[PDB]
Amino acid sequence: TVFHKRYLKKIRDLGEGHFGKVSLYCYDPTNDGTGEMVAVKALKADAGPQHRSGWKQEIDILRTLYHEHIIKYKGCCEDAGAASLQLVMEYVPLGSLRDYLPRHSIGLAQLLLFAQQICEGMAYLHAQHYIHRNLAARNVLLDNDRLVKIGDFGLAKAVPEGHEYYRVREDGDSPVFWYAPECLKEYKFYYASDVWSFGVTLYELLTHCDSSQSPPTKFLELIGIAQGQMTVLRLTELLERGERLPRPDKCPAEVYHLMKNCWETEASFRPTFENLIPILKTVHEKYR
Ligand SMILES: O=C(Nc1ccnc(NC(=O)C2CC2)c1)c1c(Cl)cccc1Cl
Repeated sequence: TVFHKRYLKKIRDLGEGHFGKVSLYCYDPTNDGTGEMVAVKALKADAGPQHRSGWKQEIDILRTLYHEHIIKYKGCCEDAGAASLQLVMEYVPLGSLRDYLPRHSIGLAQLLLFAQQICEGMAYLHAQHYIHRNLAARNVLLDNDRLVKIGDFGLAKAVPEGHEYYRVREDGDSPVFWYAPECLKEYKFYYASDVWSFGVTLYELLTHCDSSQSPPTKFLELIGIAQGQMTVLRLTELLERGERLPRPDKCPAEVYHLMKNCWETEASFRPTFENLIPILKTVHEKYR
């Protein structure tokens, strides 16, 4: 599928992804303003060959994914400037849970439904042999009060069939506060590492993405802000000691224990996304 840049009318900027900026455009070939609203992700023109090969990998990944809880790929646009492809995706109207939750008080049952849907989309992703590596409330988009979709595949990687993990690089942009200890210490990302990040995302939802309760805020309160190059080492050490993010206010005790089970230090003790689906369905039913 191909979109022409001459019909793309920029409305506003939506934010910054991993490889570049996301903008909202009206794709209007008739010029009558009745065209579809689309989210367009672009690679910064100044980016090097490392970001360029990774950007092409992200497009390749999103083009192959098709799920009700995964942002819909619409096509690509020939960017004459930057000499690359612009990723055309569906506009998800309510935006990210990070932006939405602080301004709209959502009930516990609805948050658990969002958690269930995240697990459904993540179970499909893992079945396709991919790891997400950036599962956070910031990357979860809300279509309506009852539908959520996973976004930003900028860190997503293919896991070979014979392998259970992918070896990661020492990176400044890594979302360390959403990462399992095996990622921080051994630079290995397992399917089970995405489950750890889900536990963190669930914590975020239960706090209504309150910035004063965010994973960086809480972990840095424990680590301190004057630790030289040792923030990650101190994070690794507290996690190994069994320290964890606290129970969000009004989060049921059993839901917090499910969260802590996503945060097992031993990756094999964590549930898979497939195990989480029937559990979250039952928990959502109890609270609805
Ligand atoms: O792709 C993103 N956001 C989208 C996509 C589609 N539609 C929307 N919709 C809106 O932003 C609505 C609120 C105006 C946002 C996005 C950005 Cl910009 C930064 C980090 C992570 C992610 Cl996933």
